[PDB]
Amino acid sequence: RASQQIPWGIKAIYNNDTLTSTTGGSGINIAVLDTGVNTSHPDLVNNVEQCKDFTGATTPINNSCTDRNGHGTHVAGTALADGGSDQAGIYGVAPDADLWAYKVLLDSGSGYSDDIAAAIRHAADQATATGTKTIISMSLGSSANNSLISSAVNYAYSKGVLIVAAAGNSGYSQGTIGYPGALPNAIAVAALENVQQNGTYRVADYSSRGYISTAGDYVIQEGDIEISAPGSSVYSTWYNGGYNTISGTSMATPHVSGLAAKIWAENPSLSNTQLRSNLQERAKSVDIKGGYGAAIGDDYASGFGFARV
Ligand SMILES: [Ca+2]
Ligand SMILES: [Ca+2]
Ligand SMILES: [Ca+2]
Ligand SMILES: [Ca+2]
Ligand SMILES: [Ca+2]
Repeated sequence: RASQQIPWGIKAIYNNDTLTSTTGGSGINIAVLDTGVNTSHPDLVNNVEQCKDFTGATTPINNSCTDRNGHGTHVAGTALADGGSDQAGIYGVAPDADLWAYKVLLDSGSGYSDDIAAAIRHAADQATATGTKTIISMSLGSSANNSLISSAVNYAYSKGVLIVAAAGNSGYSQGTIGYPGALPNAIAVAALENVQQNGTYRVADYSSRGYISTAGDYVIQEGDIEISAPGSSVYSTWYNGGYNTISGTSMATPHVSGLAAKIWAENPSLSNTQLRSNLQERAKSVDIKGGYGAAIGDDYASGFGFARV
């Protein structure tokens, strides 16, 4: 059923060209706030733990999270597909992690800020209620900084949740990074393509860029890119079964949230801040130098670098 069980981006983040399966993430929840997720996909069904809808007339709506788009299923599979109970499917970064599929985007792929904020807060409340470590993964954003979403991100971060979000796809000009990625309390993820330039992976032209003034210090302020990951031509799970290939910072984001789950499960006593620091240090150690604006060190195209296993 799968054309590649181990897509290029999984090999890249594992730094293993002959990787045959992934591992890790046990006990960590990845809340994928997206268009929903195909709950019966062979390669996701073993990890589905929550399924809630934030787009309806009351909220949350439990036991409802249907993907009619594909985007949410695709993102989920990059983070945590497990190969299926027959080992014949695709593997994501953290195949032992739990999936919380929170539908915050309509089937069109666009969502309302109040719904997104509600889901961010709900994920935090569920982390607190269950006593379990949770990563919010948001393959979405806007050029504008909505205060409902910002305040929700702060609330979640205060509860110990890690927030990972797409940089956006409005690049490559300076200052195109969107929100919630551009928030100080969110990890903004840039997209790499499977091309080398200047001896490293290359940032995709579409990936939104941060700002010159605050890049370079390896400390995240508002507007800074943080971590790069594979985003172009990413094969993953799809909403009506099977698989598909799509591109974007949306695809890069779950590589990072999956990596974060893998690291957190290896090191489960870490706070969210400590986990963030570990991820930042991983990225720093793999400097990205390819693509417009990319430079030696921390830069506004690729942030700190490419965090790998
Ligand atoms: Ca769990
Ligand atoms: Ca609504
Ligand atoms: Ca940020
Ligand atoms: Ca900075
Ligand atoms: Ca760099």
